[PDB]
Amino acid sequence: RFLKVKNWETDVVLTDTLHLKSTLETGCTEHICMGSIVLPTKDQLFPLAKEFLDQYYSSIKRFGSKAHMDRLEEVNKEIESTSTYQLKDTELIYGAKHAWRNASRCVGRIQWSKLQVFDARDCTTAHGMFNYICNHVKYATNKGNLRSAITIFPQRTDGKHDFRVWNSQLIRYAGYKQPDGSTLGDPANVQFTEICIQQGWKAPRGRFDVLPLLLQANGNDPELFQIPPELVLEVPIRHPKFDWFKDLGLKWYGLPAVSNMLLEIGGLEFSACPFSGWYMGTEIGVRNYCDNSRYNILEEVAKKMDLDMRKTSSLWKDQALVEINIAVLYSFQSDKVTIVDHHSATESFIKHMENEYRCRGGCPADWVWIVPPMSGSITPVFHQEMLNYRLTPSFEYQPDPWNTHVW
Amino acid sequence: RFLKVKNWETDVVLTDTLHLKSTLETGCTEHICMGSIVLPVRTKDQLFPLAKEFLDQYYSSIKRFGSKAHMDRLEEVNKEIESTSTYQLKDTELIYGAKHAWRNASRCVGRIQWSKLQVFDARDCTTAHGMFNYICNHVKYATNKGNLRSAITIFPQRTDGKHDFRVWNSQLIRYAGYKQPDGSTLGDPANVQFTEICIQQGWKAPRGRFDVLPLLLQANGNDPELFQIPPELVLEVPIRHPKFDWFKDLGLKWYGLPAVSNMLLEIGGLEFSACPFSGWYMGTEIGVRNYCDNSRYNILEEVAKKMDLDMRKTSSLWKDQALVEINIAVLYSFQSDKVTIVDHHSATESFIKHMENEYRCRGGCPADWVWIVPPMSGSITPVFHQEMLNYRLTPSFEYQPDPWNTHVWKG
Ligand code: HEM
Ligand code: HEM
Ligand SMILES: Cc1cc(N)nc(CCc2cncc(CCc3cc(C)cc(N)n3)c2)c1
Ligand SMILES: Cc1cc(N)nc(CCc2cncc(CCc3cc(C)cc(N)n3)c2)c1
Ligand SMILES: C[C@H](O)[C@H](O)[C@H]1CNc2nc(N)[nH]c(=O)c2N1
Ligand SMILES: C[C@H](O)[C@H](O)[C@H]1CNc2nc(N)[nH]c(=O)c2N1
Ligand SMILES: [Cl-]
Ligand SMILES: [Cl-]
Ligand SMILES: [Cl-]
Ligand SMILES: [Cl-]
Ligand SMILES: [Zn+2]
Ligand SMILES: [Zn+2]
Ligand SMILES: [Zn+2]
Repeated sequence: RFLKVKNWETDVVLTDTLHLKSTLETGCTEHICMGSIVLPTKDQLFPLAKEFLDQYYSSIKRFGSKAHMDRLEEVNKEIESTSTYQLKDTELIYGAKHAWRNASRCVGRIQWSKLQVFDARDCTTAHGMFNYICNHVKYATNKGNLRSAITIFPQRTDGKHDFRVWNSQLIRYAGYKQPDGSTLGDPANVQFTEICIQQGWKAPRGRFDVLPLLLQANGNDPELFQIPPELVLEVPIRHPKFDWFKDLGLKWYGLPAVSNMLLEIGGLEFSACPFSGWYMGTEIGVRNYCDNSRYNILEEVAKKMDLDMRKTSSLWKDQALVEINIAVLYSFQSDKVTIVDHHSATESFIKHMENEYRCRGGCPADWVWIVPPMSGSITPVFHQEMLNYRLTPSFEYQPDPWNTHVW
Repeated sequence: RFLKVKNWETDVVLTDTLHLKSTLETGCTEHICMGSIVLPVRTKDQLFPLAKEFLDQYYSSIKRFGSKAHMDRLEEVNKEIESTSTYQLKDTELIYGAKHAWRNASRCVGRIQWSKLQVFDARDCTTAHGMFNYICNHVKYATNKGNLRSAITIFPQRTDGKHDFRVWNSQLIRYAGYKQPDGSTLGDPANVQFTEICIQQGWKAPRGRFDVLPLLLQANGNDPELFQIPPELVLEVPIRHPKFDWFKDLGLKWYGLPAVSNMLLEIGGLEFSACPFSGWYMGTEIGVRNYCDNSRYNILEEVAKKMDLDMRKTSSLWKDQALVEINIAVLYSFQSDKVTIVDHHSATESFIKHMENEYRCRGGCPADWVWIVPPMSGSITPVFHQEMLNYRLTPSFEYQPDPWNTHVWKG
């Protein structure tokens, strides 16, 4: 009921009490751990609202106050009357900051309280959404000195008037199946690209084509918009010692902006809530560039490097991996675009985790996602026991809208 | 019920039914996942059910379920339990049991090899001197002059818990660690406490960087005794690098035989508290963990210094660069000396093949992703993108506390 986590490198032991406030299910049982699985009415709404408002009023040290009770009654009356309720601006900002605070898969949470929240609950059309998103993109990008932000569109009502950004991220590259059988561009985005084409997008059919936004307002059919090219900060990739590296023709965008998740605050559901921070280098250099099902460049790089690729035990893959990741960081740094390396990011997270244990009684964390996808054990998170559990407010997975939507 | 796992690189989806045979608990609940927590005297009543479950599994495996021999064996074991409170495994059941504990070991990436285990039955052993002899034979057999062979030696099972056989070493072969008065450590910091015990017990420590520890062996609940493994039986590999000539002057070496000696083997409810087992190394165990952990030999700085990497900022990835070179050195040195070793790409590729085979033929393969994914270059191995289900099957290997914490000293 009170739980210990140990760091096996430093022998430091921390006590988690926060997990007692956990709410949703993990997918694990006493018989089986699903720790590595990626995806494991009025009546229910009021308890959800109360749980949230209690934590809000507690955070501003006015728990059990008249303003606390009065707000609880107000929301209760509004739910009884309208079947939903509206968050105060202050509650919206608090909720969004805490959904990030509670994101157990995010290594970057030391930043959680600095989030800029853009209230877009007055948005009514896909054109309005496009405007709000361009403004987010420009604010967050900030000419390369990136600032974390979320833009929050109107909440779900009857679930047939949902706001959705159909893209997985605000900025991502198109993927295309070739007559060859190969894939051009990013294979992760093949399905989305075809939907864009079928909705009328004129595709350049290149390796790095920024996708258009496909925006859905008020449950209407989604519309296409091109983000002003000048708002999309991109970085050409070069290496500080290998001059041939630039000839691979690689680039990536500076702004990681997740746009397919659902923000739940106080039982209310924000189905369009694009949010952004800045990259950890491995996300580009390890995942985006080296996953077999992504740009899959390891072979080409190793070849240019003149490595012995006859045997796995020469560690040619591992050598090329490091060099690709060196180049990502170098390129971002030279262009003054915010980026963090995995050593720095994980050190920061351990510091954050100790803060959270000390001031909050715990910090839900998913080791499988927190440990970087390269050089795991030489980062301080590897030896850190973590407890994974679900707190609200939260960011949740949601199905792709093209399965859900009826045209 | 059917449970699905997906591979996110290939989209291949497997279905697990084996989890239905799971019994022991995980540490997890619907409210908390303890997937990254390292650690999350029986009655007759509890014992016969464990026995029956085991023997039903054994007899099914040999295509003799419900046969006269199956029923006769159940009857024989039942009667043995009622009159003696325990029972003895037949040699065939022991072999099967030990093989299955390995097959069921969810943290083991090397399980493709599970059916090839050499089982040494040491259940006739009575003294620490007897244990020493058995352990030397195991070492010599498993080493096989570098052509390593997997093996387990099984000492008498627990009776009342007052007469346990224990190997006090964590591994049969490991290097001493010495805490200096200035707070630094000589040799391996993982073994400081056990080294101190050995010394207190009368070991004359050479006090160098790579001193093979003596065996500390407890037979039949008696106080443990010290023995030195004959040095000619301890195969070691000097570490050098194929291109960097100065790497040898770091003075590094490692032993070839990884042999876990502190775990408990449970078969059919019986508890084998001394069951040392060995295979061969995956290179990253030495190159990543043993050499580069900050609380182990911690060599990353010295190596990167010698490579003249820019060490003023972590974002040059100097640590990652030195890490790869060290791991290249380990594999190169082992291969050059013809001592069995497996790289993490080969080992993980083999594991995924093993795993898919297990799903097909067995209905599943319990696996602990946290341990299976190698400690460097995680996502460029095929296990990273593989969903896994972790659950506990018996026969099994289990953690047991270090014996100096529990031992009642005779004097
Ligand atoms: C400011 C710098 C940030 C850094 C360096 C960072 C880092 C990361 C990384 C490395 C991941 C896992 C990457 C992957 O596996 O795809 C992740 C996941 C995540 N982060 Fe962050 N993050 C940052 C900001 C944010 C912000 C601003 C939010 C929300 C306001 C957020 C919420 C999340 C969520 C919900 C996940 C899991 C997403 C999923 O399941 O797909 N993070 N973060
Ligand atoms: C034959 C070659 C083998 C290879 C390459 C191999 C590989 C490994 C590795 C890399 C680990 C994780 C250990 C760590 O990182 O400290 C491990 C764990 C383990 N293996 Fe193996 N293994 C092999 C053979 C065996 C054998 C013969 C057995 C028993 C008969 C065994 C049973 C186990 C168990 C029980 C664990 C978990 C240990 C713990 O929790 O401390 N393995 N294996
Ligand atoms: C099936 C599935 C489930 C799930 N929960 N998430 C995903 C998307 C995983 C994913 C892939 N690439 C990128 C991201 C974003 C990671 C990310 C997000 C932010 C805000 C900052 C930052 N530095 N990095 C997330 C897929
Ligand atoms: C606290 C704790 C718990 C636990 N379950 N295991 C340990 C020890 C883990 C451990 C540490 N170093 C080494 C090993 C050996 C793993 C190993 C075993 C075998 C047989 C072959 C092979 N290649 N590798 C295991 C510690
Ligand atoms: C806290 C964390 O679970 C712990 O450090 C684990 C992680 N994965 C591991 N994996 C292996 N193979 N060996 C280990 O010792 C560990 N340590
Ligand atoms: C199957 C496995 O859980 C899956 O590949 C996960 C592993 N860890 C990850 N960790 C991060 N940060 N991002 C990911 O996409 C994944 N994928
Ligand atoms: Cl990845
Ligand atoms: Cl991935
Ligand atoms: Cl390690
Ligand atoms: Cl470790
Ligand atoms: Zn779990
Ligand atoms: Zn990946
Ligand atoms: Zn380690």
